Amino acid sequence: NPLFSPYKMGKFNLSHRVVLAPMTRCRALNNIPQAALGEYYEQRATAGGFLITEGTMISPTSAGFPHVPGIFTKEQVREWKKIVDVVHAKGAVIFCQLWHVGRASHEVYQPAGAAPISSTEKPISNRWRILMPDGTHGIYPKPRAIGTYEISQVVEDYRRSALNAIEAGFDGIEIHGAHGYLIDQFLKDGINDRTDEYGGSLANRCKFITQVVQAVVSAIGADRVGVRVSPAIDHLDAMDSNPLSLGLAVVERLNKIQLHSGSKLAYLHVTQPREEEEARLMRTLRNAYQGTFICSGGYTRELGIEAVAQGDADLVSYGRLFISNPDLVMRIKLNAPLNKYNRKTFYTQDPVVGYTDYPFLQ
Ligand SMILES: Cc1cc2nc3c(=O)[nH]c(=O)nc-3n(C[C@H](O)[C@H](O)[C@H](O)COP(=O)(O)O)c2cc1C
Repeated sequence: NPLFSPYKMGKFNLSHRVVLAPMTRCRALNNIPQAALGEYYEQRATAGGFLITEGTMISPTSAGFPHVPGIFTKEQVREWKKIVDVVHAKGAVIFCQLWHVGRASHEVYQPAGAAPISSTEKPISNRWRILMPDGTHGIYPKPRAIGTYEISQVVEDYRRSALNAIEAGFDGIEIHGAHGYLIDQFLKDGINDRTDEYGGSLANRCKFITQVVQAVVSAIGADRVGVRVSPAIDHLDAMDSNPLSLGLAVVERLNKIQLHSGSKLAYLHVTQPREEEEARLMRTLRNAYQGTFICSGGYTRELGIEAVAQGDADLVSYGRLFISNPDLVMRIKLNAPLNKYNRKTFYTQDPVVGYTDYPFLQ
């Protein structure tokens, strides 16, 4: 089984290729990590296994979901440390995903009911709806288009949160630059309509992600930074006219950051729009990137084995199957049946129901 051949992810010696994909679960009440997160991540921790946390707030303006954790406060750092400890107690490697939603928010999630921030003043269309704190679905508002100074301050929020994650004991961080959120709102020419140095050309559209990644690299070292992108996923009206060139332009700047800093990133992480043409886009981005590649999106045990065996990826991250199967790594090793996941409790607040009560194998 190629999923269980060991892999050297830079400085981290992983024992298998099964990764916990980052998943927002909304149990971090009041943006503070709760003990429930500790039990949840510990249930899925394995010796030499790689975990990525739910999207974590870098700022008071970075949320678009309820009860999502942050790492911009000393209290959040203090509470994240107890979770990192129980995870490292089982020998797992864990990264904190740094998440800013951009325009994918609502006044209910913003301090003083302010408008969310974005590259543009264009809102998400009402084809998409935002989960409200009360379980209803609300309307995405008009965002505020920020100047270049405010762009540099957001880069600083990424930089400070990366240092906070290291203080909490995380082995590294993942930059969430996918799924139509803040960074992707700069990348995709379907969203980025700016006429300054952050809009227009493909080079200008990649400036924001380059500056974010360079800032966390120089802060904690390239070998502790992962980067997640999704060029071909139109989530939240996040289309690009040339998804492959967009992905290749992004990949090239990661390669240059590695050459500049003289060190390789932890990995590049790409979700795919889960047909053969979409598989070719992943392999094209894989072949272009000088380092570790993590593939994600609709993967199974068989597709994951097939990805690693054919060189399509070095690591495979699983989302929904990891919700319902805490011992997904053990089940996949034994080729044991997988349990179904409850969609209704993906984003609920209960610290147990649909979060930690999925049973292990008999
Ligand atoms: C409930 C849920 C929450 C998710 N939260 C995040 C997130 O916070 N950040 C992120 O980059 N991806 C997030 N994802 C996407 C996953 O990281 C991953 O791309 C996806 O689950 C892979 O598809 P799979 O379920 O077939 O494994 C989430 C997915 C689900 C189902």
